[PDB]
Amino acid sequence: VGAXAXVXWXWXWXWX
Amino acid sequence: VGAXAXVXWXYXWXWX
Repeated sequence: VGAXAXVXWXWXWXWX
Repeated sequence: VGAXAXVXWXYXWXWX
């Protein structure tokens, strides 16, 4: 269902 | 900046 796996790209928010 | 890196989790949207 949909594509790839997950929701978004990476893990979190920003570049921390 | 922020937490982790990128946006959300994993890569894509769903489970293809």
